[PDB]
Amino acid sequence: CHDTIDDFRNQVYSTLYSMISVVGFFGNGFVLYVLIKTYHKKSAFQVYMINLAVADLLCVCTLPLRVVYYVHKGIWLFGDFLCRLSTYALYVNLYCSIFFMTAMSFFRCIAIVFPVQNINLVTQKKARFVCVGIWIFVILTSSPFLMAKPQKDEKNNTKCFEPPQDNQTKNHVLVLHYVSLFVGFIIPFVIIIVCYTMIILTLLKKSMKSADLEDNWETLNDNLKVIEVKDALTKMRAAALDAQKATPPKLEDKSPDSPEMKDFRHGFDILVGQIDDAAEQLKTTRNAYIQKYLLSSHKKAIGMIMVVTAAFLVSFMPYHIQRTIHLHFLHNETKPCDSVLRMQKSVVITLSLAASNCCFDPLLYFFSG
Ligand SMILES: COc1cc(C(=O)NS(=O)(=O)c2ccccc2C)ccc1Cc1cn(C)c2ccc(NC(=O)OC3CCCC3)cc12
Ligand SMILES: CCCCCCCC/C=C\CCCCCCCC(=O)O
Ligand SMILES: CCCCCCCC/C=C\CCCCCCCC(=O)O
Ligand code: NA
Repeated sequence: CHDTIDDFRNQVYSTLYSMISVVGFFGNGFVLYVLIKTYHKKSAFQVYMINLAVADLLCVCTLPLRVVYYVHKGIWLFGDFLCRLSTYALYVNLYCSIFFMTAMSFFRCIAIVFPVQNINLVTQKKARFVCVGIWIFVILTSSPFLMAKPQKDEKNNTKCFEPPQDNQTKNHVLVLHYVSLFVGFIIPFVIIIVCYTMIILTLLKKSMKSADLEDNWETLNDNLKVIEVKDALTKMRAAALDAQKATPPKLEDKSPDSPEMKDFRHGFDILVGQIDDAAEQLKTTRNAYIQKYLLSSHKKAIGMIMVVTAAFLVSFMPYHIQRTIHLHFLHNETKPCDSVLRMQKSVVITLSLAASNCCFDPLLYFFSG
């Protein structure tokens, strides 16, 4: 037994931070470029996207300093201020990203679940105020990391990013860990679980209703081919009334009494009259009063669900489980080297995974933008 982790720590950190810095800087730099140079009006999603991009760039610009530290066999050479600023920067990026993803999911939920006054309840103006609130809250609550005591080794060398290794146990660090775990990870994660449950159930209801509208449109076209005659008519009439009751995907957000909805409902009314009269005359109505009405908002919601869920399971969750395990391990009487090694290797991996959160945000823009 010895400090066998020291070479592993410096090898894995140098590789992963170097990779996260390059992928993170170019990915979010590109996303920021594309969003800044926008001509069409900014969405609530775009407000959250710009803020995620900035929170990611703020942190990727500090990661090259972490790289220089581990390349130097754990010797800090930039002073106290830059050590406290590099530590603070990671926690600010991590908790800002958790809050922006939560706020984005919450907004998209109210948009999907409640399309009546959705465009007035979940506005770009509202997104801007929430983000400011998120920045102030995170910047203030994370400040103790800026006013922490400097770390020095046996040989009086300046250290940075040191974990409570062994017997460095404190009860109020454990109380701060729990408030942070609940407010900063468990409450945001529960809101996402609930919101995503509501979106998925809503998406099934709308997907099944659009299959019936696709089924009535299929029967109208099929019985038209059955003519080229009393049986085909009795079948098209029951379906044309059924299709009239259904709402098309194109006019899903608009009101039921809207003049856009009235036109589609009247189109089936003119077609029902032509059906009772009876083939090339009713084929004209289905190509002028109903062809236009018979969804992307559904694809952007699925894209968001997949990237954000992965970001929570892969990046945010292992760090928060490991921090709970680690802090309690310090309070335990017995500490063998075979357990202290596997604990320290996990700190290296779960922190690298937490820092890799900036790599998920360009993917959120491709799949949900
Ligand atoms: C980020 O808070 C920690 C981080 C660590 C930590 O990560 N330590 S580690 O060695 O690097 C590591 C890495 C990977 C796995 C395991 C470990 C131990 C340990 C304890 C803590 C808890 C903690 C100790 N004080 C003195 C604090 C002061 C203020 C805050 N406010 C905070 O959080 O507010 C955010 C949530 C709401 C908004 C922002 C927390 C703390
Ligand atoms: C700021 C108030 C917000 C309240 C939400 C936070 C929820 C925290 C609730 C329970 C966590 C239990 C805290 C007990 C401390 C255990 C650490 C110890 O002393 O060993
Ligand atoms: C609606 C989204 C669908 C995805 C499912 C998300 C829910 C997953 C939540 C928690 C998974 C927790 C698993 C943690 C295992 C590690 C525990 C351990 O062995 O110590
Ligand atoms: Na992020």
